[PDB]
Amino acid sequence: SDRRFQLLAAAERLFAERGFLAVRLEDIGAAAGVSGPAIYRHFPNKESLLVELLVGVSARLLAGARDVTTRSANLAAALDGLIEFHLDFALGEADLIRIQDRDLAHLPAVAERQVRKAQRQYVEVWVGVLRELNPGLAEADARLMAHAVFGLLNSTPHSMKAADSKPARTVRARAVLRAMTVAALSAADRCL
Amino acid sequence: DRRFQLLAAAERLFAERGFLAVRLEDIGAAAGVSGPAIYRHFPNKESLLVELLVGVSARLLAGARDVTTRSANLAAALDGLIEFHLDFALGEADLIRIQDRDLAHLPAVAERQVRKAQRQYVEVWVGVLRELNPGLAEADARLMAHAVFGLLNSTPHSMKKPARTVRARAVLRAMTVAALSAADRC
Repeated sequence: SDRRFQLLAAAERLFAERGFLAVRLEDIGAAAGVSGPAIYRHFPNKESLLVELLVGVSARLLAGARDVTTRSANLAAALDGLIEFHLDFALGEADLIRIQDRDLAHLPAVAERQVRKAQRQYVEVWVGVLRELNPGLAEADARLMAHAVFGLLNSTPHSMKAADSKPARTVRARAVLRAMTVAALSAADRCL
Repeated sequence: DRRFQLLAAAERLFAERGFLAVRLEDIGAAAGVSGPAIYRHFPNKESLLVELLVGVSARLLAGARDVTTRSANLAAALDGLIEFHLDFALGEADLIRIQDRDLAHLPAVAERQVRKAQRQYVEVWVGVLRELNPGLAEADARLMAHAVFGLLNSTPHSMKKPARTVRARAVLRAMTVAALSAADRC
């Protein structure tokens, strides 16, 4: 059964810690508790794991952002939902942030284009909601604000190690990052 | 001066294509230096990456120290550190991309030097934030500093014009100052 899930979770942890190039498929097997030849029943190579991890996360973030905006009762609730969604992602998946930043170039060209397309469309969901909320907002300003918020929230791999896996650390980090994000978007809004 | 032309080409190409995909001859080509002439200046790609990253990490730390040296009080020191990092993020998007993506491609000795200078840069910010707010835990001050670097270092994604620079400076400064005030009151 979900030996497939155990291999993906090990690949995610090891790619984040050591980087894609330094990690061997059998290291992923080892960490998952899958014997060397058993690994190749699930994945042919390292590249196939990286493709699944990054094509996966980028498509799911885009789908999640669309779901948030679809289910939102008004535009203010849509922006609040997008902030809460990205916050949960940054605190819960710091490993996938680190990998998608540092190892995008190791994807096959087709997978790289898929990931960059899903990233661009995720940004467009935020830009669309920001401009609808602030009819004065230029495209270029909305893009600057959205990228600034992703930069703020996606800092979690630098700030959050094994240490802050305590639930009290997670909720404190979440509250501080949410307050920073909401204040940053308010200041941008009153400056344009 | 050919040494600077090779470094500037290496910076542009490493940012665009990533360290591994770039050849020394490509750097030579872009700089307008013939193949064998390159090796009078740099023995390999690695030596260019070392100079780029040892350089930027030492200059950021020295600039942060200069800001805290010249400041009459801690409020002025934080304002100065924000202005300094903003100038860096708007002027040096290529070095941000490289330092993020390609640190692991340094020789071990250079990697330790760059990670030490990065850690000491973060410690200048953390030191100022904790002196300003003695109630701030180490972990919270580190979270706030990395959040500000993430906000400011978003410039490669948002900035392909002088008019773009002026506008981005005003918006990113307002976002950063408001973010650090909200963190403090939380």
